[PDB]
Formats: sequence, structure tokens, C-alpha cells
Amino acid sequence: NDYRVAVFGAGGVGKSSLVLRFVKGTFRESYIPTVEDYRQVISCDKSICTLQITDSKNRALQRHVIARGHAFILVYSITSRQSLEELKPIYEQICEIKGESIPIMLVGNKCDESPSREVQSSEAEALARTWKCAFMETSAKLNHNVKELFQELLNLE
Ligand SMILES: Nc1nc2c(ncn2[C@@H]2O[C@H](COP(=O)(O)OP(=O)(O)O)[C@@H](O)[C@H]2O)c(=O)[nH]1
Repeated sequence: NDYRVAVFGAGGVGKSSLVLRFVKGTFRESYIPTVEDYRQVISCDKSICTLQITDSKNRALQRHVIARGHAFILVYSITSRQSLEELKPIYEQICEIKGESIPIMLVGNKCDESPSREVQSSEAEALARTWKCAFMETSAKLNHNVKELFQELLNLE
């Protein structure tokens, strides 16, 4: 019943906003400039066993999080192609450290703002095909397939 995830993405894309809505079902909109931030670690000891999740965005502890981790989420904002570009160094960083059989997921969060949609799902799906990983578009605000994401991550055993 142990279940450990790892969430990656640029600042502000909504890693903790997705994890916080999968663990506690809550969401509360906020804004704060990146100069003030992010990094969160939320792990609630269930009852049967455990459920531990981490969001990462000087010190290169990303190497430690990846080496110790065993299932990764890559989050980019639909309204930011730059944030999608920042995930490729993280993918290569998870490939050099580990092995292929790793369960990886590419998430297009903040899909509720198609008026600001910079990344069309075509460009992203091609990348998911070339990475041999799964891709889906979530929205922590409106709870669009947020549970359907972590469920698909829990299945991969
Ligand atoms: N409109 C909208 N805003 C979102 C969504 N997900 C996250 N946000 C906003 O993004 C802000 C910062 O996200 P955060 O999780 O702190 O960034 P991260 O921890 O670096 O991944 C939050 O205050 C949310 O209001 C979404 O699906 N839709």
C-alpha cells in the first residue's frame, strides 16, 4: 500500500496545487511572484501504510529526489511553452541517473485557460510519444482529471 510519487515542473505551473487536490481534495487560488516562490513535501501516513508525495522546482537535490524516487510527474503550464521546455533537462536528468521501465507522466496542467493556450496538445503528444511516457491535461482549479492522473500513476506496478 506504500505509494511514493515525484512531481517536477517550473515555478507556478501547479505541482502542489495538483497534489494538494489529490490528497485533501481542496483548492484555493493564490498568486505570489517566483522571487518569493517552489518546493513542497506532503506525506500523510494512511492507516494501512503510507502515501508520500513531493514537489520540486544552489543545491542539486533534484539528483537525490530522482535517485531515491521511483515514479515521476512532469508538469507544464498550457499557457507557457517555456515551462514545457524546462522539463526536457529534467527528463534527461532522470534518464542519466536511472534507467525505460520507469513510470513517467507528462501533465498539461491549467488546461481550463484555453484562451491562453500556448501549447497545443498535438506538440505535447508527439513529445510523449518520443519519450514513451503517458500524457494527459489536468486542471487543479476545476478538478479536471486530477484523480484520473494519480490513479494512472498508482496502477503502474
Ligand atoms: N487557473 C488555474 N490556476 C492554477 C491551476 N493550477 C494551479 N494554479 C495556480 O498556480 C498557482 C501556483 O501554483 P503552485 O502549485 O504553487 O506552483 P508550483 O508549486 O511551483 O508547482 C496557484 O496559486 C494556483 O492558483 C489551474 O488548473 N488553473
